[PDB]
Amino acid sequence: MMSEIIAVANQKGGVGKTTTAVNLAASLAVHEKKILLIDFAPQANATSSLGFRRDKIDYDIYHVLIGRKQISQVILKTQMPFLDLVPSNLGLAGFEKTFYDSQDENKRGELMLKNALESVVGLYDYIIIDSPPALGPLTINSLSAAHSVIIPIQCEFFALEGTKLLLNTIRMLQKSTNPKLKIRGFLPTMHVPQLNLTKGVLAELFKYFDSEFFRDSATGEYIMIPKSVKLAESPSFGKPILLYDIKSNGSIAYQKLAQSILQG
Amino acid sequence: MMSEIIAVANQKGGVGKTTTAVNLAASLAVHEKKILLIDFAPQANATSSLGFRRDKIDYDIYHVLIGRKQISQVILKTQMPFLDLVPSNLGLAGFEKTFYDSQDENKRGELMLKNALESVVGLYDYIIIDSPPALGPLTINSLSAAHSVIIPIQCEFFALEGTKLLLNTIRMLQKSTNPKLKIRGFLPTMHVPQLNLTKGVLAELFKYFDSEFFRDSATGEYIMIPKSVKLAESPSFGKPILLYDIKSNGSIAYQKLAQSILQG
Amino acid sequence: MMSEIIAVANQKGGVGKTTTAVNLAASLAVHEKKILLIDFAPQANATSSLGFRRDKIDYDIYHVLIGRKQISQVILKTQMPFLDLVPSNLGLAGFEKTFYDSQDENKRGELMLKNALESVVGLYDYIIIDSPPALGPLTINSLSAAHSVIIPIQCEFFALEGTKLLLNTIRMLQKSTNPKLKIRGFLPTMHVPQLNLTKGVLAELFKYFDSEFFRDSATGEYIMIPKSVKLAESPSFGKPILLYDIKSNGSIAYQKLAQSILQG
Amino acid sequence: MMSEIIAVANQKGGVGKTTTAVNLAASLAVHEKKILLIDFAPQANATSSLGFRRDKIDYDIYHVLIGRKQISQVILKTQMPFLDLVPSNLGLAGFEKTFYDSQDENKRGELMLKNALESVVGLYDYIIIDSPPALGPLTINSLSAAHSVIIPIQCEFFALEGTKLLLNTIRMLQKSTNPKLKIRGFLPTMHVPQLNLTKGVLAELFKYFDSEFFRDSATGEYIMIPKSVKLAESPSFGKPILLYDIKSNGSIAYQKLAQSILQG
DNA sequence: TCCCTGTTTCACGTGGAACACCCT
DNA sequence: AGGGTGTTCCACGTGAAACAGGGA
Ligand SMILES: Nc1ncnc2c1ncn2[C@@H]1O[C@H](COP(=O)(O)OP(=O)(O)OP(=O)(O)O)[C@@H](O)[C@H]1O
Ligand SMILES: Nc1ncnc2c1ncn2[C@@H]1O[C@H](COP(=O)(O)OP(=O)(O)OP(=O)(O)O)[C@@H](O)[C@H]1O
Ligand SMILES: Nc1ncnc2c1ncn2[C@@H]1O[C@H](COP(=O)(O)OP(=O)(O)OP(=O)(O)O)[C@@H](O)[C@H]1O
Ligand SMILES: Nc1ncnc2c1ncn2[C@@H]1O[C@H](COP(=O)(O)OP(=O)(O)OP(=O)(O)O)[C@@H](O)[C@H]1O
Ligand SMILES: [Mg+2]
Ligand SMILES: [Mg+2]
Ligand SMILES: [Mg+2]
Ligand SMILES: [Mg+2]
Repeated sequence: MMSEIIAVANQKGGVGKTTTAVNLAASLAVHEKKILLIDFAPQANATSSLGFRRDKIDYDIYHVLIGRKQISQVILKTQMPFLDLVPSNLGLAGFEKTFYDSQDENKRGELMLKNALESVVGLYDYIIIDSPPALGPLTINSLSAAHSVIIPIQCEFFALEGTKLLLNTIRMLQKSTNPKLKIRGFLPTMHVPQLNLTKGVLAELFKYFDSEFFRDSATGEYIMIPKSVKLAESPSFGKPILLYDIKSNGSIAYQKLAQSILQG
Repeated sequence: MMSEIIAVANQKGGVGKTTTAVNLAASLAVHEKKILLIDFAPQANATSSLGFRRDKIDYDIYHVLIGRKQISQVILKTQMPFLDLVPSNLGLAGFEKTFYDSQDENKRGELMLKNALESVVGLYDYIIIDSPPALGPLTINSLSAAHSVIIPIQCEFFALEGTKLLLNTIRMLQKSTNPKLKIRGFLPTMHVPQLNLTKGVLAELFKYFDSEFFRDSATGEYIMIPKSVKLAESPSFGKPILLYDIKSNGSIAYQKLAQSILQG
Repeated sequence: MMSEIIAVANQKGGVGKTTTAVNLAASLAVHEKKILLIDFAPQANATSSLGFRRDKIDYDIYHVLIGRKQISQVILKTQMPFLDLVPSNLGLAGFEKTFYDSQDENKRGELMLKNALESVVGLYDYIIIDSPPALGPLTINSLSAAHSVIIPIQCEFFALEGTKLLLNTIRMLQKSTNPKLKIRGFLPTMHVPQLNLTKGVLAELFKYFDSEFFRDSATGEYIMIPKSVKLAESPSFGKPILLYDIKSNGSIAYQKLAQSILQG
Repeated sequence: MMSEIIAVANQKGGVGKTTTAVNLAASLAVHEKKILLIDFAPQANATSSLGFRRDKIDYDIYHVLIGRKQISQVILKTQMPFLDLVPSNLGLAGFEKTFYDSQDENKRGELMLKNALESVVGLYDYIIIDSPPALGPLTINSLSAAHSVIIPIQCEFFALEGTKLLLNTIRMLQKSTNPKLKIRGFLPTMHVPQLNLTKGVLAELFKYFDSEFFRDSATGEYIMIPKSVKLAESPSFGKPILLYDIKSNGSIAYQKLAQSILQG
């Protein structure tokens, strides 16, 4: 049995990668698939959105990579039966020392997350990883551990040069440490369809990348997460948008996204 | 003559650090004060916002920190006569390794920017530093070099946790590397007043922090940068907002911010 | 022992004359003051609102106006010991002929209600008159027999022309038939404050009339009867709203109205 | 051509008779049929809804019945080309004496409006007559003039007793003065489908009257005018709803009403 | 059987942003 | 095209009313 490993990644800050990672893991779990969410960010917002406050987590993801803990020891069960979580902390910031000290000897350490994952790749249908807003060692680990990658795009000017940067980082990993990697899709998020900027940013991206954007395969239309404040309120209750408000615009787009993952 | 050096910092991604750093440095410079803007981010969104392209620039700030260049060589003149820019590149992400090699040697290297800025500080009234989304080495450098620090707040749930721990980084360095360091002010960003998440997030923030919020000395009112899509448009035109739409509310709010900073 | 006779009048249909007349008379009678309620409408909705079937009572007010009955025989004891009712039939539309044969004859016909009320005026603290939607004879009698007049205002467009029109009827009789007659107050009815029609109608009304709007003497605030569907439900059960839902906002507002009338 | 003459009638005040009569006459005129709106009420709200002022109306509907003018003199043209209006004044209140002065001799005068309509029944497809809130001479005249009768029903407790009375008045006239009179339909107005009262009132009415309610001939569903404050704002601009807001719910139901009339 | 308190559900005002004139 | 205007569209807060347990 094999888990599909998905990275949610962008180096631009505040683009919905944590909201995607939490609400994609949720929307997949309600289809009765076995889901593991890795909060791979030092800010650890994905953990906080599931209602586990940072201070009361005993041992975390940082302890796994060093070899201090097994990954199954740190796995927590969430509110949903088919959702499980590997949390994060401020302690994850110290991974960057551990990475670069390992680089100057064996040049591995991009793979520290893959080898951590190895034990649990057969208990899950899906393992979703939430990355920080940078192209450093945390993100690089996640891209190296992943079968595929979901890219949230806030359609605003810096996405343009930013996306081509992220894909270029993706190309050089395919050709080195992770050939098995694929672009799972591009996910327009915080989407406000009528803005001129949103139109104009989409048009430049569709120009190069259109085949790569998520289709609802049923109706052919694009899957885009609308700007909805209930998506934003939802982590204050420690719940994904499913449990919080299931009929809202955002939850709908997150369910539709789950189906397009499941069709292939 | 000593520059006041103001780092614009928040570790949460996408809260308007770059938009604020670009616009304040512009709004300060129309008063005929000499301003240097430092793009301290590998994403290099500040350099993009002033109409440069990072593929086409010769030497960046990474070449200054490694000592290869003196900082007055990499300085570019912008479209404004009082605004100069130390640009940045993806190559600034290479500073990551170098920090933990300088931590390994001197137990310093947080002061690299501080020692780089020493040649140009009698040359400008204000130096504005745009920090990346982390508590990692670059932001610590931006903070350890600075007299004061602006904290842009997008008024949403992750800010409650996130501001708190940024302050503790500030209190750490206020006891350690940079005891002179001041909090310049709290700057509400992307502000939509009528929203119950925005109200409640600002409510929780006001009981702890109210004295640290930027105010308009004429009216006594809070200075808050409104959500205006024009603020997002101007970097596509390679411009600060005052050269784009000077009458727009975002331009008005950044110039109010500028005036309250110039007062001391 | 002299009754204050309050005509509840507006020529506009459906503005809450009957609801106001029925509910004020109940709210005055729980203060243990004796109230006579006069259904001066052929539609006879007031009689229906107290739970008396139109076809099941012997003689009505029409029979007093034509002299066939002394009014004290036509009086009925309601479910409240302090509320009595002069009921009405469809027969009261038969006053219409009889009026235009009275000024023909004696130049009276204005005063028949005034003279019918002569036997019972020393017998009640308050007498409440519920008038039909016209400036014709029945409203005229109702207005000419009254010490004071309540004007219910549905705050909507026709009220502007409608209220101004009624006042000229009022000041005509103040100049002629009944000079002692005073406006008791304006009573906003079916009130929904948030509506811009309601704000605009009330505003145009306030510049001419504000002094004559009913106020709560304790808080200084206006007395307005809200839209509450409990008020509309109450006559189906044959009750005033204090016998239906005494806790509802519409009940509170009529009791405030009652309190304001009792005090002066 | 013989005009179909339609009375909008009910003796309950403020149930939407004028709003029905103006907006039905309007919704018929956009179908390129020739429409004459007789404002037959003393309060004259139909006229005021079309942006005509009482102070500037020269000779009115009162003058036609007294023989002071022929009807084609007093007819005015509205904003719409296919909508003509016969206006009213405060002077129409003096019709009531003329009726019972003709009753004292020859027992006619119920037919005074019909006889006045003789010259214009061939110049119009539709003549919409708006009656006052009573069963006296003005309503009777127009009920005797009309081919059919539309009953607006505000679904609230007094509709029950009021309707039985208005149907019974129709039976008296079907027997005597106007045998050709049909009930054109029942039109629920100010409709709020959620309320317990509204349900409860309709259920007692459907019990006796169901086939008499207006159906959409297309869908089969009932046609009811919804409570919309745009319907209320609309006369303040001197416009029927279809010029004011043609999109709004109120205008839609009034259009569907016009369609059902147009199929006979 | 009388009560209480959450959730749904629906009309209506609010303000941002696009856009179509319209100025001249 | 530059600078008004107002008009149209869309999210989101607001509060009334029904309803569903949950109260023993
Ligand atoms: N469609 C949406 N509508 C409204 N708010 C959203 C939406 N998606 C995400 N958010 C909110 O926007 C903010 C940024 O989203 P999020 O934090 O998931 O982005 P991020 O890329 O994870 O940020 P970081 O760069 O710190 O990792 C959060 O406050 C979140 O609550
Ligand atoms: N009213 C506003 N104020 C600030 N930024 C805005 C506003 N409206 C839109 N934006 C846009 O919001 C986006 C995020 O802002 P910005 O990139 O300045 O945040 P940041 O803190 O620099 O993010 P990063 O962590 O990626 O550096 C940008 O695309 C900017 O163009
Ligand atoms: N404050 C209120 N809120 C809700 N419904 C009300 C209110 N006041 C009255 N009603 C209802 O509104 C309708 C009109 O009220 P009412 O019959 O008292 O007006 P009116 O002035 O007596 O009209 P008319 O005498 O011309 O028929 C009735 O159905 C009544 O049940
Ligand atoms: N949804 C609606 N449908 C009909 N009328 C409405 C609606 N909303 C508000 N109104 C208003 O209802 C009020 C009474 O309606 P209207 O005046 O047409 O009834 P009416 O029977 O003509 O009254 P009158 O008894 O004075 O003749 C008016 O102020 C009208 O503007
Ligand atoms: Mg995140
Ligand atoms: Mg930035
Ligand atoms: Mg009445
Ligand atoms: Mg009317």
